[PDB]
Order: sequence, then structure tokens, then C-alpha cells
Amino acid sequence: MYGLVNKAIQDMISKHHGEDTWEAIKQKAGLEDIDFFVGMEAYSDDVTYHLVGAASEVLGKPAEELLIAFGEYWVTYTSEEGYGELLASAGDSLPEFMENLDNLHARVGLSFPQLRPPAFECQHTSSKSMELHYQSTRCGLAPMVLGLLHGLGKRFQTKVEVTQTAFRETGEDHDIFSIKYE
Ligand code: HEM
Repeated sequence: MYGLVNKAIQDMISKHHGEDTWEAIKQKAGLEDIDFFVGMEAYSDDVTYHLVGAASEVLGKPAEELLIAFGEYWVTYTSEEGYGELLASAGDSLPEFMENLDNLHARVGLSFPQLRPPAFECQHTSSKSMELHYQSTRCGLAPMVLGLLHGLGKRFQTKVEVTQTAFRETGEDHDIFSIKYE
């Protein structure tokens, strides 16, 4: 994944646990070769997996718990690191933002030529609810989606409930989330 993601994980950890813990995690991930992450450069996905793996061990939290926190964090972090306007242009309510998600990543795709974005499809069920379909070339990021969704609730001062109803891991085609909103 592009360095932007790894910088943000690094950032999240450092803001919450200081530079000491970060160097520990960096060490255990097998990444002391790397002085700093470069925002617009492509890294091996393994760099992120090893990062989440390490932070899990060092912090005593499960990976999935961290993916959830990171998901929330990403919504705030992107607006402060170059992407406020793009976010503002993706909608002024959660259901709208979700519809615009593939379009948003297309936009990002222009700056980031090697992007491997997720695909998201909304099937509405009422004015307060929807099925979100999440398809990816990567495994086990569904917990991140959950956090992103809550991050967006926080963004649009909107109450959301998110429940995964289908799991790649059980053998289903793709992850599906049922979502209810204010
Ligand atoms: C301006 C805001 C955003 C930017 C700049 C951005 C950019 C990115 C980038 C660079 C990646 C890594 C993909 C790669 O390197 O191949 C990514 C991944 C991802 N993004 Fe976004 N993103 C934004 C907002 C969002 C939001 C709000 C969601 C909410 C669903 C989202 C969903 C995801 C997911 C689930 C992934 C994991 C990749 C995968 O599933 O394979 N993104 N995004």
C-alpha cells in the first residue's frame, strides 16, 4: 500500500503511545532499514501487515482492534494531510459519501497511479439504512471499514450502527455490512 497509509499508522501510534513505543514496533516489524515512509511511494502490502502485526504484539491489543481504531483515525488524518477538499467534495452526509466512495478513490487514483482501491456498492433499504458491499484484493481489512464508517458518522454528526452480515472468512463471496443511520 502507498506510504500514506503507513505514515498514518505510524502517526496514530506515536500520538497515542509516543516515539519510544513506535521504535519498538518499527523494530519488531523488521523495518529499521526504513528511516521514514514516503507518502506517494508504493510499498509492499507486507510492510503494513508486519506493522499491524508488530503493534498488536507490543501494545497487547488484537490486530482487529487496531484496524478499527485506524479506520476511525484515517477520516481525520486525511483531512489534515492534503485531502480536506476531496473529502468535502465527496458529500455532506454519510449515505451520499458512501455512494461517492468509488468516485473518490478514482480521483485519488489519478495522483496515485499504482492504487489498488477497494470497491464499495450501496444497496439502499430505506432513508435510514443500507447494505454496503465491500470487495477487495486484500484480506481481513473489514475491521478497518467498520472504523471508517464510524469516523464518517463522527464527520457528519450522525449516529450509525454497523454490523457485518457476511464474511469472506465464513466462505461468502465478499464482506457485506448492514448500516443504520440518523
Ligand atoms: C480523501 C480520503 C481518502 C484517501 C486519500 C484514500 C486513499 C486510500 C489509499 C491511498 C489507499 C491504499 C490503497 C493502495 O495503496 O493500493 C486506500 C485504501 C482503502 N480505503 Fe481509502 N482513502 C480515503 C478515504 C476512504 C474512506 C472514507 C473510506 C471508507 C470506506 C476508504 C476505504 C478504504 C479501504 C477499505 C481501503 C483498504 C484497501 C483495500 O480494501 O484493498 N477510504 N485509501
